[PDB]
Amino acid sequence: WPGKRTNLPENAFTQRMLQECGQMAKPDASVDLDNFKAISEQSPAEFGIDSCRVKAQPEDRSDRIREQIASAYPVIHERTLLLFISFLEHKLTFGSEQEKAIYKDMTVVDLVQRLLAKRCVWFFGANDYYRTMQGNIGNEGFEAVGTPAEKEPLTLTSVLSYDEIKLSALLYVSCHSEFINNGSRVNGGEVLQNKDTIEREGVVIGLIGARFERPDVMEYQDIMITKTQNTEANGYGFSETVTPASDLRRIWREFYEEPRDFIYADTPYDTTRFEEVSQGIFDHQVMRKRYAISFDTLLLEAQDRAFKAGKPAYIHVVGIGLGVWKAARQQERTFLESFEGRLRALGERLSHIGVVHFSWFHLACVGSLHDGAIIPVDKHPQGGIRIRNSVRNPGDKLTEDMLPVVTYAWDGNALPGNEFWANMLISTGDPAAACSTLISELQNPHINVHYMNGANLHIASVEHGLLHVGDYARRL
Ligand SMILES: Nc1ncnc2c1ncn2[C@@H]1O[C@H](COP(=O)(O)OP(=O)(O)OC[C@H]2O[C@H](O)[C@H](O)[C@@H]2O)[C@@H](O)[C@H]1O
Ligand SMILES: [Cl-]
Ligand SMILES: [Cl-]
Ligand code: NI
Repeated sequence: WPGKRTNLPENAFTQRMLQECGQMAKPDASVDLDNFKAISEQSPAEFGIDSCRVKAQPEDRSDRIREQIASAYPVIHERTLLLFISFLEHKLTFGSEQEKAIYKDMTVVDLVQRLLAKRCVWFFGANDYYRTMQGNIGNEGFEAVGTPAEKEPLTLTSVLSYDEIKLSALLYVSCHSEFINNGSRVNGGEVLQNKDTIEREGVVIGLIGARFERPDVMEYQDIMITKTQNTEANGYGFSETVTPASDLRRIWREFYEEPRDFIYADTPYDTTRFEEVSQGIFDHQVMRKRYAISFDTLLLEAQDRAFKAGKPAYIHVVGIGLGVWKAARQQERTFLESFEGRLRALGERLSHIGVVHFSWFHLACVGSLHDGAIIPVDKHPQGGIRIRNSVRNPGDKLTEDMLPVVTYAWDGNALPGNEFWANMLISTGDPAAACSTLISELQNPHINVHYMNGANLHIASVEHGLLHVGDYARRL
């Protein structure tokens, strides 16, 4: 899961949304480096350091940096695209007055631009410490966004709803970028005397794990089963009138192609699927599917980048969701089970994946994934995908001639780097990635405005590969 075949909904609203996608053209605005740097100096959030910025890079790197800037895009799974459409339909029918008025004329591309542009600058912790684009700082209050009890400064026109942030956890960012240092957790933006020990550049991908810190929102709604959340009143377990909550459960269940969700007392006694945790029950079957969406996007993206680079990809894989967001003891095993599954399902498509390197994992071996293993790939020019499992720094120099594809653990409601923008330069993987690359500008929708935008959305499709959304919709 997911399957290779996607089903096209026949209803007029979906057909119209796809028609509009099929009218989009790829942006091709010439990159003006001086214009970029000026935009960056006027960005609505302050940089604690400049060493990870375009302006601090050598002049002899300007040509490549211009290409890196134009190489950036947001990217979602083809199934995520259909989910976004179904979300718009659901909110236009069941949303509040506040929600209905902002989604009224919104296209798919517009919703994606909103998820990029209206996310907070930072947003971290179980109690939602935040800075909005308008500079307001506080804790909590996002549960009320987009409801008739919403209030300044957390209103739908300014910030995202938790229902939207849950969507945004499926929206990833990718670009080529200079590497400043080896990108260790504690790099803190340090500059090196020379880059003899590191790769000079590569692909950097912001992926987002599942978040369970905050009850009754995000992936907790789908994967966590608790006594207070999983009730008939909240739309679970479904001669009953449809409610907004129950309809929203249905579109997420249909996204995961699950035939039911659960009332707490109705959950089967089955430890191959369910794990008891402090909050209640953790459903590793739906967790595997949520991972599979992220991993499909990553692998199809890495394949496309590597094919255009003319060399195999070396993927630095991090445990998204397994750090400060770790929520179950078997979760890392579900992670690796899911990843092996997608490597095998995608099969011959991954001709240009060379090494998958799991960095900072506690399990040495899950299924066939252990250090030195090779997953065979039909017609792969090197016979298969090499697996590694050991700590490395993402920017370390490669002994093979391969394209480094560096993942970092991001956040659905924060700019790349997240607490980086609160001047916490050493914390989690997120500020470490911002400090050691150019993504704090190149993946920033308020700085890389011509390429990090909804109109440049790309789609990862099992059948059609990685395509700009216009090309993808036209092939449907
Ligand atoms: N010193 C280390 N060096 C490298 N990897 C490490 C280290 N310590 C832990 N890991 C592993 O690093 C991996 C990633 O752990 P995390 O960075 O917490 O990510 P998440 O997805 O759980 O939390 C994301 C949120 O935290 C940020 O604020 C974001 O913006 C979000 O708000 C795990 O395998 C860890 O075991
Ligand atoms: Cl500096
Ligand atoms: Cl050098
Ligand atoms: Ni083996």
